[PDB]
Amino acid sequence: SGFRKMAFPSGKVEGCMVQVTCGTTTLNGLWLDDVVYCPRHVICTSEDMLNPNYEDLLIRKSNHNFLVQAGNVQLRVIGHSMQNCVLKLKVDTANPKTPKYKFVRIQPGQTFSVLACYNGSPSGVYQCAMRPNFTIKGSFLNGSCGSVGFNIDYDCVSFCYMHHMELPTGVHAGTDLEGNFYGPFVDRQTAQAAGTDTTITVNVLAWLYAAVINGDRWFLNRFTTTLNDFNLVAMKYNYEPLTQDHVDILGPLSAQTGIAVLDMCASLKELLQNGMNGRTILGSALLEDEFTPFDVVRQCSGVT
Amino acid sequence: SGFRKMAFPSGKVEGCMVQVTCGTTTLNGLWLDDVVYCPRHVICTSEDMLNPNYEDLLIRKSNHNFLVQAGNVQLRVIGHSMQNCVLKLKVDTANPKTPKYKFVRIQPGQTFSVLACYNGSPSGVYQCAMRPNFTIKGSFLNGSCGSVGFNIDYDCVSFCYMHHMELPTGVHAGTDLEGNFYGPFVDRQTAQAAGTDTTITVNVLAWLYAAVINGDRWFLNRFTTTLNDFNLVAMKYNYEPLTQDHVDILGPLSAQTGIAVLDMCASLKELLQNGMNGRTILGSALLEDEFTPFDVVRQCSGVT
Ligand SMILES: *[C@@H](CC(=O)OCC)[C@H](C[C@@H]1CCNC1=O)NC(=O)[C@H](Cc1ccccc1)NC(=O)[C@@H](Cc1ccc(F)cc1)NC(=O)CCOCC#C
Ligand SMILES: *[C@@H](CC(=O)OCC)[C@H](C[C@@H]1CCNC1=O)NC(=O)[C@H](Cc1ccccc1)NC(=O)[C@@H](Cc1ccc(F)cc1)NC(=O)CCOCC#C
Repeated sequence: SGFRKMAFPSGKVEGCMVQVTCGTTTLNGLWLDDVVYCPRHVICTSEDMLNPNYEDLLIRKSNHNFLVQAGNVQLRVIGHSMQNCVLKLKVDTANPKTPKYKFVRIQPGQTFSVLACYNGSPSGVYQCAMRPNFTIKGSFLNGSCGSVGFNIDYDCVSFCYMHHMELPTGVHAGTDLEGNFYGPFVDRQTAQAAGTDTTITVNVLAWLYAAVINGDRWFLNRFTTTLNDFNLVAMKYNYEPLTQDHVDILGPLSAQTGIAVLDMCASLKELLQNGMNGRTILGSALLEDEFTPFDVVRQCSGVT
Repeated sequence: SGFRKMAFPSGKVEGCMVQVTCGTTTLNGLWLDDVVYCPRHVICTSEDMLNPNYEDLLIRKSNHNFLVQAGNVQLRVIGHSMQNCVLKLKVDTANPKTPKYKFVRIQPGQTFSVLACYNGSPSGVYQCAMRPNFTIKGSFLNGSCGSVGFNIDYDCVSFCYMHHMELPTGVHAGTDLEGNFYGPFVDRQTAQAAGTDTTITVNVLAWLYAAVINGDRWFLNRFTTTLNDFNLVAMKYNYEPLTQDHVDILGPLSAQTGIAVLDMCASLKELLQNGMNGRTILGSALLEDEFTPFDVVRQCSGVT
């Protein structure tokens, strides 16, 4: 038993990380077969930051303006292109460590692992959710751009996030690996704001199932409610509305515990309305919303 | 900015995980050069559990009673010995992915990453602390024995933990890679109990500095204290006493924030006595004690 903030093993991704330098500017890139993907603002300076003319910047740059290093050894760039907000550097060497992969766009409320990297070298791996406002509550410093988020489905790495920027509220924003931002953000230094964040209800329910599987059951009573009555309560605490699709995906956890989803909803309604009464659940004194139902199934059943 | 429960990149360790089977019992081993390390209770059965006679069980077995698999390739066993509570199986081929490594014995309060594995295949990575009572609060299911904990000192993997068992209180116990248990535990299925657990004070203080670096300051007060007076408060709330060495280890975070350690001690003292009164710190409503001072520096400075 036990329940931890658990990331995917990062080995497959670690072998794909490189550093990409253009002039004075260095960040991280992802080396898959003979292509390196990185944020296109590697070709910018601060003179360009408000209205960068990316096509002009790139056409002034040539294959030799790009320095790509894997570990500490240089790869030769032999071609460059731009796809939305991502640069695609064709290199002379295919990466022999390339895993089976897919580029995916995740949905808000879903989770991924983040390999945080600096100068092409991995620093650490943590678990993040895509917030309903299309930001992530990451841990990133200067130099971390180009770090990627991913899930592992079977033996395929599904890359879903590339890091670009930090908003002044301390939250982070970036693109999928096709270069399109999550949310209403652009890679220019205009003042940008995320909408008001909400709590991811289905994940809270998932984590309360994780608590029952692990023996923390004090909040469980033989209570139940309806979907509509739960949602009237949820919006009062800025929880996202629970749909019957959310109910269905909690099926596996309900199946293993014998607690019907709307019974756990009744428990959650009682926690929002009465508080936690100084108690903890799974070591936390707050309701946690960054474990999906799949996350719970995976580590409460040992998927490998 | 930001702050996450961050684990080390696990790639170097993933390349060391194998499956070890003895009879119908299967768990994980660690393959380094031409030796595989795994818990010795792989050679047991149900009747043995109360008081396994391991020397008898081991001497009676032949190398052919041990099935070691690295992915889908057998490693032939050519020797089988015991060091304390770990079995060492000599195999015919050295691991081509053997990293630079050391076996280290860590102290209570230190953190490490855990690569949870099943049937020799990595499932996930998370961060743990060695509790003052020499247990850990991990996430382990049946089949996870032989999973290892580790730190990375630049390029050297410092293996510090191998997983053996779960106590009935929900916590976990194991050995170092020389086979010696942490704490007073033994690998017999007998009523065993950890001493009273305590909070790791120096770690909470480190996490308060991480909060300040991320702009949470509401809990700061103007008072300073002495180490002697603070330690009287720590004893009252079953916090570990703070040593001058702990103070000095916090020095890099004091250097970054300009807040003296004994001023931050006075802030913690008020938090212990009166709690947080509805407020949060780094998105938590509890004092977190599983980030060491170095963990914080590594995230609030970007060490790779
Ligand atoms: C990655 C850049 C890099 O590695 O290459 C340069 C050597 C960094 C990642 C951040 C640094 C701090 N925390 C991070 O996550 N990205 C930036 O520095 C970007 C560059 C940029 C991207 C898109 C559009 C314009 C510029 N800048 C920022 O993140 C800045 C500026 C900004 C604010 C709001 C917004 F919508 C776009 C850009 N962010 C801040 O300065 C907020 C303060 O917190 C960060 C710090 C310290
Ligand atoms: C790893 C063994 C394995 O992989 O075997 C392959 C067939 C497991 C890891 C645990 C499974 C449950 N939670 C875990 O962390 N280890 C065990 O199953 C050990 C085997 C054992 C090791 C040393 C000495 C005796 C037996 N048994 C347990 O962990 C049991 C029994 C026990 C309790 C207290 C104590 F001090 C020693 C051994 N623990 C429990 O039954 C309580 C937890 O129940 C959760 C379940 C299932």
